[PDB]
Amino acid sequence: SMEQVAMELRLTELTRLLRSVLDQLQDKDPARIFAQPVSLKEVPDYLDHIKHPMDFATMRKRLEAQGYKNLHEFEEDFDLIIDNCMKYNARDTVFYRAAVRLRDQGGVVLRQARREVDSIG
Repeated sequence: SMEQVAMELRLTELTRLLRSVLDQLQDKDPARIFAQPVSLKEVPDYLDHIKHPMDFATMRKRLEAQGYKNLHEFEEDFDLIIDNCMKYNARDTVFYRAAVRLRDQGGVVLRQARREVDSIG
C-alpha cells in the first residue's frame, strides 16, 4: 500500500536523524570506552552483573536494520551504555568517569533531537 510506503519513508528519515544523533554522541567518547561490547573473554563474570549489555557498535547494527521505531527506543539503549558502566565500575575509575561525561554531554544532543523528532514528525 501507499500508506505502508509512507510509514517506511518516515522510518527511513528517523533512521537518518538517529544516525546523526549516534555520531554526535559517540564523539563525546573520544577514548572509545563505549565503542564495542564488553568482552566476556576478558570480563567473564560480566553477565552475572549486567543483564542487558549495550555498546555503540551494537546500537549501530540495530540502527542500520531500521530497528529503532522511535527516539525513546534509541535513548533506552544509550542509557543502558551509561547505566551499565556506572553500576559495574566504581566511582573512582576512568570508566565510570567517562560515562558521567558522556551522559552530561549527550544530554544536550538528545534535547535537540527530541525537538527535531517532534518538529519534523
